[PDB]
Amino acid sequence: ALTLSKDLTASMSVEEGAALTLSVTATGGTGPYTYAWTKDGSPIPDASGATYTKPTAAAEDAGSYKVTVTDSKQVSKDSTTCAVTVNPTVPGGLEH
Repeated sequence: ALTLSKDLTASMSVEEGAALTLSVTATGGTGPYTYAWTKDGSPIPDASGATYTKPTAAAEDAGSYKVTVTDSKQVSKDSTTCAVTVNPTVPGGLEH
C-alpha cells in the first residue's frame, strides 16, 4: 500500500474509460530516472518520458501498470502498481 512518496495512480474499476496517471521524474539516469514501462499483461500509452495521463482507457488499456526506472547510482527502482480494469458493457459478474 506504500508508494514512492505519492504514486502515479492506485486503481480504477470501470466499463472502458478508466482514469490513469503514469508518473516519475526524468533524465538519462542522473538524479531523475531513465525507464522501461509495462503494465500487467497489457501495452502502455507510448512511454518513455516522466509524466503521461490516460483520461479514458480502452480494452488494450486494461491490466495493472508498473515501471522500472534507473537513476544516478545506476540503480533500477520500481514504481507502483496502478490497476485499471476497463470492461465491455457488463459480463455476468457485477449485476448480471
